[PDB]
Amino acid sequence: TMPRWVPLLLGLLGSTTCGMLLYAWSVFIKPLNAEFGWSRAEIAMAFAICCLIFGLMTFPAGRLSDKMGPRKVVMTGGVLLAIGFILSGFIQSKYQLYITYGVIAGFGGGMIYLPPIATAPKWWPDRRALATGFAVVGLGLGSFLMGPLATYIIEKPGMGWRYVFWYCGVAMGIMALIAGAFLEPPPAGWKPAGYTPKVTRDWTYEEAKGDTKFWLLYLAYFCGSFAGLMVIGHLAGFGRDAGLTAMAAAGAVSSLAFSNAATRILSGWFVDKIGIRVYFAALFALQTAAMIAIFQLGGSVVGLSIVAIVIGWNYGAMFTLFPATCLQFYGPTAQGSNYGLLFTACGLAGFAGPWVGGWLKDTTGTYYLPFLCAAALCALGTAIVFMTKPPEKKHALELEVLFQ
Ligand SMILES: O=C(O)CCc1ccccc1
Repeated sequence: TMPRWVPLLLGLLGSTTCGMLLYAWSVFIKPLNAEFGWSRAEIAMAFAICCLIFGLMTFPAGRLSDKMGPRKVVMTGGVLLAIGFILSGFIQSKYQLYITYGVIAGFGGGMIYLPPIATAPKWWPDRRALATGFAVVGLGLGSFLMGPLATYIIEKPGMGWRYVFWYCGVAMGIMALIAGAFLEPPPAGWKPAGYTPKVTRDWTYEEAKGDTKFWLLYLAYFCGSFAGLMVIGHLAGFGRDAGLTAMAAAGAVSSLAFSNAATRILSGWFVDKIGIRVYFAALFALQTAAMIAIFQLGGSVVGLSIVAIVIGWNYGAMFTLFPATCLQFYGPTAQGSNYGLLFTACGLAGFAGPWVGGWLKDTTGTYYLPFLCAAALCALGTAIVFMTKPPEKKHALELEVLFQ
């Protein structure tokens, strides 16, 4: 039937839509402060709510993808996201923005984000991590797509920021319905392959949800996610506090987008080739080192760029390597439910991390506390990821007894 790279194209489209959604809020920071008396933090609340609901709704999305297939889930998410974003176009208050952009659009976003992550590796048992990376690279591409687009619409005279919400919400709804229309696992029996009585079987959602290793992974995910979201918003400020012009600090930090995107594909390919655990742990460790190293490298465009690139490499790699690791531990059959639950860690980190980093800075007036805490969290994650080896594969005695 369909060539098994179509799934990858689909995940690229859906994750790109999700990246556009999660990038928009910064676009609207200045227009909304011009129209209303709304603070940056008041709008950042809209973004944080979006992350909370998005990360939470992956879990119902994965359960529903597993139960009734990924197509229905992704297309419903396209509907919800289109509704919430477009209604943000028609807002007049803060709570309307929180509801439209934060809750509705984020709901649709999680339902778009997850099912492809669970479906693509099923078409690619020889390259599971690369398939997953194609399901997530769109979150690194969404900024590059929306930035110029949202600027173009806001600055045009007959238009405005509400026009960004309206037109971009139609565009994203279309891309997500197109993505979710063509998404389905391979057929129940024959597996697309040129190549390939004890009988094992994949884990069930209830079996994995009860494993201690699932929750060690959950803890590690929360730790790495939280560290990144706690400091990334501070990189450029660290630069300016070190003496750089705002322009120069901003240029340096912008390399984070390129590495954040590239790592998602490249790391998947690497671990497909050499295995997950050791490279994964090294990324967390290097992330620990970077949180420390900024106090020595962060005062020059070259150094700050190195830190931004590294931080982006390790941060972005988490969103391929955690689903790949979960796939290795429990298998693809219940990957929708298993990884949907696991991503709720990111939902919570997205809600709290940026706020907590800001509070630590403003409490102390310096960057030592947030970056030191991020380093500790990345050190814990290093420990967990390095020490956690796959659980035992499951015997399937119900299938096993079928042999005379
Ligand atoms: O980069 C990603 O793959 C998603 C990042 C994220 C974090 C928290 C909530 C939603 C999405």
